[PDB]
Amino acid sequence: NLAPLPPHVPEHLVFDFDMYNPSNLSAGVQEAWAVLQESNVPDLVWTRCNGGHWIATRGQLIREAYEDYRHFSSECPFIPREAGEAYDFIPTSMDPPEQRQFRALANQVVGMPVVDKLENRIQELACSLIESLRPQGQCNFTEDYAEPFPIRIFMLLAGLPEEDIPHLKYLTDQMTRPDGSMTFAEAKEALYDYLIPIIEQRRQKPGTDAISIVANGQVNGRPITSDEAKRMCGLLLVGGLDTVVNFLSFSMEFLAKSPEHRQELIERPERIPAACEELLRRFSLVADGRILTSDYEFHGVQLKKGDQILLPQMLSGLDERENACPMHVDFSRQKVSHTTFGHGSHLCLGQHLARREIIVTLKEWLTRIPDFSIAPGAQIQHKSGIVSGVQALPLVWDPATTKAVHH
Ligand code: HEM
Ligand SMILES: CN1CCC[C@H]1c1cccnc1
Repeated sequence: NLAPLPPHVPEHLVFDFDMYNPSNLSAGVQEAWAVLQESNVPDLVWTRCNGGHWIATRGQLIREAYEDYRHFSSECPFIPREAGEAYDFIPTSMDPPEQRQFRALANQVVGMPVVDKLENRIQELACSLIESLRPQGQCNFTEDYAEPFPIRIFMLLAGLPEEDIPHLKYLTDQMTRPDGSMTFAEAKEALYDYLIPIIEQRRQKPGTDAISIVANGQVNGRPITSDEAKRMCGLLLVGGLDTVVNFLSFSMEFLAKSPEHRQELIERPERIPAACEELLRRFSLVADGRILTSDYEFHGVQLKKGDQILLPQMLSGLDERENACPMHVDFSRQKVSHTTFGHGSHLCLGQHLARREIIVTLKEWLTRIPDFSIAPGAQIQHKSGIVSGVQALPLVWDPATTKAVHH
């Protein structure tokens, strides 16, 4: 339930929002979070849920905090406190200047140069999976394409066997949307338990895979340690198994419900890149934060050292003060403003990979299965957390309105 209100918190700023189970969940997860942006709600509130923490509700506040790493540290970035304290991935748990040197190494394994070179494999996997579903006239998108498409692409890049997916997928999910069976510390340790032996073997006999590159990597001229490699690989694992996987579902759910918007992409293919950005704004899904390094007055609100503050990446683009008709999806929107990949020194390094996976999915799906919809009488349930997602997305279509395209 609720944590007792801290001495310095003003009662008029209390809004008991629960990030792991928002009250307006059934209306759609983004909609649930948007309640924090209704006219009467202040720019900075305090919730007594999940141990108690502040919550910036507007893009201006969210962008500011992420830029100011001196007052807002990434050292304890998760809600609840025990999870944030136990979180030590690299570079996500570091603040500049220390974290800077580690980004370059991560770029070597997931940056644009590597992505460009994966294009053919990404398109090939997308086409086989899709053509595999096309004649069926149905599927549950989360298990049939959303999880397998991005996860296998990553498992390949990392040199990790596909049979290890169910175990790793379960562990990463306990870190973002815990079902209660595991604490954040335990899931993290089980992940390190999986990676440790592998990093040791990759340093003994290195291959060309992502993990061999990081384990035998160098940061600012010095060699990376075994502990630092483990901390970087864990972050990469969560990225391949719990980011794009959830995003693809929100996107396909929307496309399933808007024969209009998909028709726009079928008729005008060149706007798919632009559509991707708009969908990334409308269906933003990440929400982590920072911890106060000292007593600080921020926009008239007294914050005390150690207070945690959620800065939902998903909220910036949904803010009416950033985009005029927020809940409306407009592919032709002139200034698609958002912070879906973060803001400040920690801007997502996997975004280039993310965009190619989204863009290839939209093009290869619409090209083969242009007509489709939500299964008869099904009500789509969303799930909330550090990374929001979709519980199940069953789709249906008439096979006769599809077409097999050779890749
Ligand atoms: C739709 C997909 C994705 C979204 C929305 C997303 C979002 C984010 C966000 C919000 C951050 C910064 C968090 C913070 O400031 O604390 C971030 C960091 C990061 N992301 Fe992603 N990401 C996505 C996909 C991926 C993928 C696929 C990979 C890699 C396989 C990846 C690798 C990274 C890395 C390395 C960082 C750390 C950067 C740093 O801390 O300096 N991400 N991502
Ligand atoms: C799931 N995480 C929570 C905060 C950042 C996010 C993440 C992890 C790995 C790659 N990109 C984003």
